[PDB]
Amino acid sequence: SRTIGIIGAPFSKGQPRGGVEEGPTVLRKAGLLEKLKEQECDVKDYGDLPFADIPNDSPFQIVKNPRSVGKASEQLAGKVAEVKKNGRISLVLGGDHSLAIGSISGHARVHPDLGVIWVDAHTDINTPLTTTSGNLHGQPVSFLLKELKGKIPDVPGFSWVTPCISAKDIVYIGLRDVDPGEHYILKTLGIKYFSMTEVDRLGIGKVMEETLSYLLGRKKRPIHLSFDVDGLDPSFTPATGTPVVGGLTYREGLYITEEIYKTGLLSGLDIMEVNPSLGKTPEEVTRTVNTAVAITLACFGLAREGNHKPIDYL
Amino acid sequence: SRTIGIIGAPFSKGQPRGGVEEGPTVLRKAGLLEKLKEQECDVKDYGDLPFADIPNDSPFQIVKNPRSVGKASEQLAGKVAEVKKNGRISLVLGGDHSLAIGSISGHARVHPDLGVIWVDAHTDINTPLTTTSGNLHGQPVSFLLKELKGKIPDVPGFSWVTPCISAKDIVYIGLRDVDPGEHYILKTLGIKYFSMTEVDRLGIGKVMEETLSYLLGRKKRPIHLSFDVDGLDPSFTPATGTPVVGGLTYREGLYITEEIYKTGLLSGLDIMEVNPSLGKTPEEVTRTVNTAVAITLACFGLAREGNHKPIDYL
Amino acid sequence: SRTIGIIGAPFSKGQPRGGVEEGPTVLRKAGLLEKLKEQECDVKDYGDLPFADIPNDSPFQIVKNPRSVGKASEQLAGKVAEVKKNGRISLVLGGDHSLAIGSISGHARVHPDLGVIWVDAHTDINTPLTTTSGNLHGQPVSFLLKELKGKIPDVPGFSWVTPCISAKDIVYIGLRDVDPGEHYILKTLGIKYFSMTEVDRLGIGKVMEETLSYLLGRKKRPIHLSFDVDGLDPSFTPATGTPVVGGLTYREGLYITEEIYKTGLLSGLDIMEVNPSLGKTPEEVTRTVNTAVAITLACFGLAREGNHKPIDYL
Ligand SMILES: [Mn+2]
Ligand SMILES: [Mn+2]
Ligand SMILES: [Mn+2]
Ligand SMILES: [Mn+2]
Ligand SMILES: [Mn+2]
Ligand SMILES: [Mn+2]
Repeated sequence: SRTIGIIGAPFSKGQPRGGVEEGPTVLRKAGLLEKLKEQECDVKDYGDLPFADIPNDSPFQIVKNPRSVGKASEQLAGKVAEVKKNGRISLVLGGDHSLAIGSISGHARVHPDLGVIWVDAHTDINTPLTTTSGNLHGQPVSFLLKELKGKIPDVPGFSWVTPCISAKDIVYIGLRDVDPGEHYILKTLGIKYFSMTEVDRLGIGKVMEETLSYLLGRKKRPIHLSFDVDGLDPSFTPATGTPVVGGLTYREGLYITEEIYKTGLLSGLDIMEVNPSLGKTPEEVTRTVNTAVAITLACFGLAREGNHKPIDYL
Repeated sequence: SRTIGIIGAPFSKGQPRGGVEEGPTVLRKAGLLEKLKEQECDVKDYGDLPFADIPNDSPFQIVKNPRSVGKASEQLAGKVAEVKKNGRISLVLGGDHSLAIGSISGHARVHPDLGVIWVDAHTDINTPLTTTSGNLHGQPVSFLLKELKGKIPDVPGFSWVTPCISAKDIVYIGLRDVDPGEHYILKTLGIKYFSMTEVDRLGIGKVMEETLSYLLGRKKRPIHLSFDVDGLDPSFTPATGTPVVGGLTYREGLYITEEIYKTGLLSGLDIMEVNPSLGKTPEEVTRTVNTAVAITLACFGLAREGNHKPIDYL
Repeated sequence: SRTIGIIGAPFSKGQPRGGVEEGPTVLRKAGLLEKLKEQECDVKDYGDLPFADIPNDSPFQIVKNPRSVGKASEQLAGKVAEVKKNGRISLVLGGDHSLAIGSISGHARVHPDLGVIWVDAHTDINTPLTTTSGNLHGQPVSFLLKELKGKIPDVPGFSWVTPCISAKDIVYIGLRDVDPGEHYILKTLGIKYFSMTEVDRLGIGKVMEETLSYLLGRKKRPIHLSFDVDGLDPSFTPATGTPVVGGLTYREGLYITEEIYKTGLLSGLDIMEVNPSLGKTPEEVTRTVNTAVAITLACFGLAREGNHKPIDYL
């Protein structure tokens, strides 16, 4: 059985829109804990991380709210490390994706040999020098990669960071809106990726086959799945800040994670960018959150073909 | 050419919702007969089966309306057997899926070597002892399978039944909402299935290849396709009682059946669970019924690439 | 780098609906030129072709507005030939698909060894004798094929035409609504096609592999892609005259063209049948045109995985 450690991370300062903070809340009000308990899941809730307020957080060059973002990630990282030392799969119900910096870091401190599957429409690998917006939810991967060391300036609030994963230990799935500099980084750092073009070409099945062998071919190491709800199509997860048309299917999102589950190697998981305040209607909020819950439950066992306990049902 | 024998089965007592009874009506008002005639189809309509009224039909344990359901199925079975003896492909335009018990049975009486392709979101293999609802439209397959003999209690109104197909002669396509006991039965009776996870993995093409060789590998036996409109996604067939997200595509539904047609071995066909009364809007009823008609016409020849008679069009 | 030559073709007399004329306008107001310039694209706009008015254009047998259609195509053909002699990829932003007759012809005059990929829900290969409607936007391919010579009557306004491509040099992708006579022609002239049934079966990836080797196997010849917006599903391009359910995906449409781009052999391109006047709502017009623009930009380099200039972004 796989034990979970819910880490509620109500943070939004990684981008403009604020309703992303109430994500852990809407996901819990959906029933995530209870639903996980109906399965063979042992759940321990480490509550919501009460991220402080830093009023004096002016921009660094063009980088926005660095101290708040860097501090929320430093806070998240210790909890993730805590739950992992507790022998539990950390489930970070977050707001924006900047929290990944602290999630992968915290996870790597206890499991330095971790592998990352990054599901998203964007690569989020911009540096403080290549970013055009400044929103740090589009910059996490650059703070985490060892090879991109020496190319990221000293962002106030991130001094604590130490690049933990190398470009060879991460796979992207779902790309379709990647900036010029980010693309340069991908081809230059030789990052394996499966944008929507490769999903179309090879199919969701082949893509997973290749991503799992790519990361577990040499050995069987822990897997960190950082899932951004906008990796899925905006017809399934509309309530998100940066939606891009032509996304992963509801089916593909479930296939992605059922396969991840099946490796039995999941150790870290992030479900981010669900902003109920961005729903056009009340049902759009519902369609977004429900899809978010469904993918979470599949990361922990829920299979479409069916599930049954080890007993004689007849 | 393939001759058809329309058997209108207006029945709903296999579940709570009643608008499923007016299914044969909405499908006929759509033009099914006329549309089939535009093809190389010979159609003979055996009318709608006037299912009696059984007022004294209290529950059996938790099993609901057994005598009505068992009687409608006993009635349907003879007609199906009748049309088959008439050398015609029985087309059961039904209401709920409990009618399958009588459809496969009636068909098997004349063709005991039949194979079944069950398109659905559910396996409908609950027994009177494993069911939680009691609705018999979620129990048909258990009354039909020989191996599940000795595990189904004597349900008033079903004494006439004799398990006709063995767990080895049926394939499910489209699963994604299967109960714990049903799943136990699947793995225990070794039933071949293709839930949405396998469709995602292998593709709709591979799935059909495997289902047709699985059933026709040894010999070329008659094929009974029991099609539940909710096997398709709720974006194509919304007007149905038990819709589950992440279903088969409009395209996949047409691919399924064009391939079935192409075997030239179709002998039995059911198009069930279309409930026009469950439409949120008038167009949802239209989208459901039209999709239902489209899949029917493909079971009898209509191909997307085109169709032409044996003559010189130029 | 690939240079473009925009040929605005505001014509509608190939079918009943007139709002297709304002297609070049809505596509330009969307930003097609500007967007192409953000890429490594050299764009030269040859303006909109001012198609004359022919009031005395009564039907030929059942063929409608032949002189206007034949004259608009004769006009378009010279411009296409002009831009091609200018060493530029002709981009015909049209109205209805009858304009293809002049587009492929004009293109073939300068590049007789051209190959055609025809993306559509229909084959548009009806002759003046096999057509039931008379709308010439459903007849273009028959005027262009050499083998169908002797089977098309002398349509006033088309005398200038000379069949330029043979049945062996064209591939259809996306078919699902083909008439009996057209189908006869396909099987008789041995035209390679990939209707929606083959896309479902083999996948969009395999389909392109086979279409590109089918046309470029012997040599590397110029490619003419005639793209009809209704080849895509009506959920992506609703504002079109003849929409048919179960079309190509947004993703598949982008995959089709990214692959075409990647051959580096695109020379001719048509983006037709966008009729903003057929939108049910203002956003349907937007969804249609935006999808139209997206596919255009992919024909000229825009890749979902990302794009970057030959420089050191770090
Ligand atoms: Mn992200
Ligand atoms: Mn994203
Ligand atoms: Mn059913
Ligand atoms: Mn069902
Ligand atoms: Mn066309
Ligand atoms: Mn068309």
